[PDB]
Amino acid sequence: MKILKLQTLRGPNYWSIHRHKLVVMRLDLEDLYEKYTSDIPGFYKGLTEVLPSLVEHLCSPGVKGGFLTRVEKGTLIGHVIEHVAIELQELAGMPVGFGRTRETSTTGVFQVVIEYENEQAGRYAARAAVRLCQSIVDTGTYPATELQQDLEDLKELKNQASLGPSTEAIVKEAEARGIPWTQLGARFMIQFGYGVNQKKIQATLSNQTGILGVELACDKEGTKRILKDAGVPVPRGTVARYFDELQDAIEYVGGYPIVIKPLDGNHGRGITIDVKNWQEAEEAYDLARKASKTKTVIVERYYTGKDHRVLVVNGKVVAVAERVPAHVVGNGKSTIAELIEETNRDPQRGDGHDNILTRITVDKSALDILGKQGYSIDSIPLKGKKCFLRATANLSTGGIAVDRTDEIHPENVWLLSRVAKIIGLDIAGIDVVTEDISQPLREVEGVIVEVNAAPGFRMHVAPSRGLARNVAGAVMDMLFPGSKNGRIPILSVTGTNGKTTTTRLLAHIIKQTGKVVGYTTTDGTYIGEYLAETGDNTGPQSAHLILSDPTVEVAVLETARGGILRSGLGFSSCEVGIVLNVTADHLGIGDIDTIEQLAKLKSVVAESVMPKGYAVLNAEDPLVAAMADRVKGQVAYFSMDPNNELLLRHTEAGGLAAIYENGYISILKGDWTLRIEKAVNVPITMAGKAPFMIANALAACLAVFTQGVKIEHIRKGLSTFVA
Repeated sequence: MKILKLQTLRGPNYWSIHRHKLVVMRLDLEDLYEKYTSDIPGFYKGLTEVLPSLVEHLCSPGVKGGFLTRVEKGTLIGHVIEHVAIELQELAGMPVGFGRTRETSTTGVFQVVIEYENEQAGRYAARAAVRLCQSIVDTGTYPATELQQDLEDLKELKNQASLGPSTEAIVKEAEARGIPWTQLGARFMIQFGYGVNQKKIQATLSNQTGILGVELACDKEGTKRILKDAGVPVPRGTVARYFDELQDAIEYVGGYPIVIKPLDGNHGRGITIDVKNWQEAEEAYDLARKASKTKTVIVERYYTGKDHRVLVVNGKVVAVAERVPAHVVGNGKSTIAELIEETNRDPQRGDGHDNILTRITVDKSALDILGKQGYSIDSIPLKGKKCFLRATANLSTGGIAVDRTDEIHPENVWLLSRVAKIIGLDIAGIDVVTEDISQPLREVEGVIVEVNAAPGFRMHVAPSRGLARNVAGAVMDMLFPGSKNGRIPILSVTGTNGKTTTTRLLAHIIKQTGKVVGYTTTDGTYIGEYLAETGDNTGPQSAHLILSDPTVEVAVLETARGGILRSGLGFSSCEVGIVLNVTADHLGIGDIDTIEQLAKLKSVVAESVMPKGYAVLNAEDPLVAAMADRVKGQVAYFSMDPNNELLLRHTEAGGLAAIYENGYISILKGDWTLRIEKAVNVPITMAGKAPFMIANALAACLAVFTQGVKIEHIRKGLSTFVA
């Protein structure tokens, strides 16, 4: 066994369409080229004992265990290799359901294509499958330790190339609406859309979020002072530097209880929670002063009440959640000694920061807090009341969320929207403390605690009590207001002979309209008028360069067969797909040895056309004209012979064709003929002496006309263009 070549495909390709992520492997069968699995004794048992899960494989027979029967009857090792690769990357929790195997031109090389979900994980699984099969055929079995090592390595690879849960939520919401998304390589940023309609998000911060708002939100004193000047109720407090002044400060705040905090401190350095007398206040002040970097301390009035987390998107309240501190209830007439195991049976509990329900950590601080809480380990709750384990009221600690979105006063909604607009944050998370959220914050003693610029919404998606809110939908609506996507006009030109001239002519014609056109061809990648890249390829790299520019409005791409074979198309769909001709002038490259294979390879551009798009095909070539079916969207024929039966039949029922009838480049829109040029005033045609350029001119004119460009613009562009 030897791995000859391992390539990855990310878009539509020769092998399949709508299965964008694939891996192709050229496998060398030096000795087992014609060696059936049933021909070698006692490896069926080894395969079925090393991987029993293959019993789940429903093969071509369509019956449970059909692949095992296929192995029993004797089958080429490529099929079992792809199956064990599928199962081996399935054991890591990665669902894949596509795989193919074919024979190459030479007798000793097979081509195996495997569906993958992660690029590195897929490549690792493909590399490991052949090693496992070779070890099995060499020794009769595979060690379990190596299998476990490979599985844990796959799990690590899957975990490594994973995004934060907010990012998958937003990406899934975007994919549900058919909006393209790509991953930038700078700072885990995700870009939605193409050209001038693109947006960028990191986790929840958009390109519209301001520096000033984010910086102000991080400054607690600054935001408190700003909110106080706008009439927003904020917790009362006062700064002090001398001991004797503390008493006076107690007069201003209103008495007890109070909260002690230092002026300059991050992540709550040296801050107390609740003090209700003189000695504890004195010791807390001393501790804060010893922790404070400037000897000065703010004392503020302690506000009691239920705390809520409100999410504001685009100035509108999306979800309201009430936090309850981590607690236990003795409603089952049981103490903590049994509830510890009772809670562990809930599947929601887990480690990490992805699940809202975390394991109850019985730490020394928590144990001390519950000891001073006023209850014991075996003390039954009185009247059936919740007994808390901590006072931080955090979901990561193990708190409980309650949905309160519906029962909120309209005045509170208005106030929170005003606060979010005042701070200057498109997406914000506000912490409120109030006795009741169904009443205005004036009657009750409610205050605004703090504002967060980049909040997580995992708490609102899974409230655990109440209705879930579609935060990702609201964010996606904010990014793209209407029923619009970040798509720009795309024209993909493919063919054997005249791709470059057609692409340049299309770019020149569209340039007549006041639009910035980005086009890639063999010569180089151009953005409008100025050259962007000299030594470029016609593969997905140039397409990504074109589509990521914030000034490109229309993209014109020359798509060669090398890019499709190596990495596939760089886009999911195109508005216009032009196929010029297919001639077997050069063959033998890759697995393309027959003109039917070349036609199938070139058919990817035509097949990857959205239902509202157009496929511009040559009616003269039978192979190109055979692509009329299996194509979504309208089909437009261009032909140098005005007497083509297929073109006339298509025009009689429908239209949108282009012909060269009497020294004229004419467009048939059904029963009407529109003449463009005299075919001798076009410089590239050389007074009609070159018949090959007329086909390219016809294709370009038809493609431009399908997009709604006026006739005079086409005439002006065709008359001026030079080679």
